[PDB]
Amino acid sequence: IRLGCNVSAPSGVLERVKELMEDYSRAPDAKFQQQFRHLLSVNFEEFVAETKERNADLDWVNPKLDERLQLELGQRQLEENAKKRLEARKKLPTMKYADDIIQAVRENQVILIVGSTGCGKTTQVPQILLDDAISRGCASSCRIICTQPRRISAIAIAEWVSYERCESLGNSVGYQIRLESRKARERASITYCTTGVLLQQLQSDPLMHNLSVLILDEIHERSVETDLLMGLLKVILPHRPDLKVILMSATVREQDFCDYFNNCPMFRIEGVMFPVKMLYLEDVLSKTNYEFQKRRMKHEAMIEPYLRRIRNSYDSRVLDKLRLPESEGCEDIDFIADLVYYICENEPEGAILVFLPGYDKISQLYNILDKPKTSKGQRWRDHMAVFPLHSLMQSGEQQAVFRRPPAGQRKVIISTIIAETSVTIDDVVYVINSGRTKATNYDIETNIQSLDEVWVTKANTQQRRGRAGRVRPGICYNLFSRAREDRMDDIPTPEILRSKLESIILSLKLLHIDDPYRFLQTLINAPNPEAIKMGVELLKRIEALDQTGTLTPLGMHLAKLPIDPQMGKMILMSALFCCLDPITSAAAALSFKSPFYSPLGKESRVDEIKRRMARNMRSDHLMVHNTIIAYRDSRYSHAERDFCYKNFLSSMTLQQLERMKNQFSELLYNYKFLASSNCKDAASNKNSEKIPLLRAIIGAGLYPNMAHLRKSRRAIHTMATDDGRRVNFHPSSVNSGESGFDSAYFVYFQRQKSTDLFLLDSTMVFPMALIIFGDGVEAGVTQNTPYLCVAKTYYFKCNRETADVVIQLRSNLEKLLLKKALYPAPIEENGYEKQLIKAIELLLSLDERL
DNA sequence: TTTTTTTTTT
Repeated sequence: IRLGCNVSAPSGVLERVKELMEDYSRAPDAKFQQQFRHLLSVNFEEFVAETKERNADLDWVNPKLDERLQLELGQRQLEENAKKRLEARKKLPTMKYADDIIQAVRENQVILIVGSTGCGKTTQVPQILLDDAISRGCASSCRIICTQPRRISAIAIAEWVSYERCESLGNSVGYQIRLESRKARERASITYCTTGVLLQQLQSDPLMHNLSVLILDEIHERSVETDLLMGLLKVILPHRPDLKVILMSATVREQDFCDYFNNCPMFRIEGVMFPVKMLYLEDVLSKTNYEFQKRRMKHEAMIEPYLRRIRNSYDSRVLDKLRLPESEGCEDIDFIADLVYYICENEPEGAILVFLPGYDKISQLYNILDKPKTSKGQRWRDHMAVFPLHSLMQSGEQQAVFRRPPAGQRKVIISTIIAETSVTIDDVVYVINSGRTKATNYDIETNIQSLDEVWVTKANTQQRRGRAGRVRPGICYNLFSRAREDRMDDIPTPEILRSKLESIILSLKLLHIDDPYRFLQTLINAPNPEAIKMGVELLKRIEALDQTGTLTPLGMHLAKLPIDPQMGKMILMSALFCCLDPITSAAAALSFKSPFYSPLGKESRVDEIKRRMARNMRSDHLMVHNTIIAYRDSRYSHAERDFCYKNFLSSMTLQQLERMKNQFSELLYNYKFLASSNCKDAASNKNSEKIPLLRAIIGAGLYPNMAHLRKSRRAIHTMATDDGRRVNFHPSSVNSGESGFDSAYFVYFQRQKSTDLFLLDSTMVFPMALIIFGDGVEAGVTQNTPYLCVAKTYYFKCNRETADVVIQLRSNLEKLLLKKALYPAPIEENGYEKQLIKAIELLLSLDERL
């Protein structure tokens, strides 16, 4: 027990908080209290019972619009422009099986279509059953949902199949993604949507009565959502015989899904392309004849049994060179430089997509490609058009990366794994695949997750292979030996095994599945129950579950919000404490991403501007809200895309960040926590310029994540989390390297690792804020000097009667919080509950340092 | 002194 700074408050100010809390304690309608107790009362069978008669709308169909529409395409499938595709999309592999697949679903509730890309499973399999449904006179019975892993896919596929039916978007074809939609007609419709839309909709339709048939696409990539989804239909389908499911997969361990539903009918469907042929690096340096210069027992246990088998098909110095390991992978960047320098002379016109693990090495091969020191490269410098591709760089949102190059120019793209699925570039005939990328890896023991460079898996090299295909024959240069391919895993660790489960075990209670261990162990891969429990314990600590593990009324509010519970709780507190707009900003950035790019060479000069937008508040999260305020003031000032370029920000990210804030705003007003659904509305923001208060609500979200700084000196810091480990601020964070902070304590959303240990994001907090909103407060005395602690961890001194008033104020803040969850209502500014709020504002305001 | 990547109703 070593003690810190002094939080005591003047006695004149405590006499005033004491009068407001005696005021609050003389206080003497709820549908929500009912719907909560209604849900704890009910078991799973009446749960299934009651929800049946609620969503009946697909029990009803409309004979005449059935009749009208089946004559309406039935007549004009012979007047001509449509049926140029009725002929032209039997081009694509899937429509050989149109009737084969129709019959299959008629006799099967769940089927599996395996196909590789270009077959058109998702383009058409939906329209085969709608045009079938319409043709038999079933039109209004039929409403089909087709789920996709990413947003842009859902839009593009919808907008493209829309246009194939000579309909504008919004008639028989639609898409719905979060906070953006073109909804199709309610019946005889095709709706594409992200996997997460349909899980949120499960809360109001747990047994999926509002769709006739569901199609789950790209399950082979094992997103959490699709794994969850087929997990919940083993519960859902028993009670819905007439619901039809169509699984859709690439051929990537296709038969896991076939085995997970009984042994399911499976449709294998043709690929479309020419080849893109594999060369491994024993083929690459057969042709490049490069050499290098500026663990080993296994490399050598791996390589030589296999060079003893390829002995005659290559020269002795090429098989000699599988034995330096830095041959394979990214270990030499001048090697890959000389391969792109190499493909430019030989091989016909075409694009080079180069896959490297991460952003550091996309820079170094960028620098080598545009600033070659070798006279062989200085030739090519200006006859290559070089694009960095990364989540954090601008080139992914412009149209240039997808373009054809200037005549006489050859386009080279140096990309992370983003180019495998997320981003698609159609003119690539050449892919160079390092085989190395980066992956989150966590150690449940240490509470460290680190970001480590890893080998890819077979499943990925085969899809980067495909990327070199779609326009004419490509070739795929993989920089590892074939001996290395046989040792990689089939597919990457499915994400549910590496995910925080806080949000899912909680949301699962709305579907009335209250044993996580029972249910989550029924998925294709069962999460480790120590993750399941480490999730249960975090929701018991923010008190979304009581200590029996049962949903509390605050938990039921947070399960409904589309954000992690920690941050859902932070949104709710910001409604009660009247800073709605700042805090939703923080919340929105943490569950999504920061608006800031970091283009190459501007690392130096994207960190000035993050600092100028922090306004010396040394809060990563309010720095984003400052940026957001700046972004609409550019939309009123109409300084528009000027503004977004000066400051290196994503037009598209801010569009979404601002749309989520109104989503949070709109649900809290629906939930009767706010009087206005406008998140900038005055009544919701009257504390929004009080910075000490905003860090208290920020700490109220990220608690218990805390760090302390003992160092003065840019500067170097000596810092520790509550975990005991020594930490520093990530360099991308704004609190990296400064000095003279007004508080020695910080809260953080995520701590992750390369070279040290880092906090990716932080806000300086004052000790008093943590006392009020945290836990682990006891009063006592250390030597003989009086103390008040937080988390039983950071012990600060305290006066005794500041102690009792905060302790009694935490007791009143807790019971107010519990009633506010049970009986949602906005706090009116003149009521009794508001004088408990004023009491906290006044205590927190003492930390404005003037 | 650093940056794998998705994504959430009415």
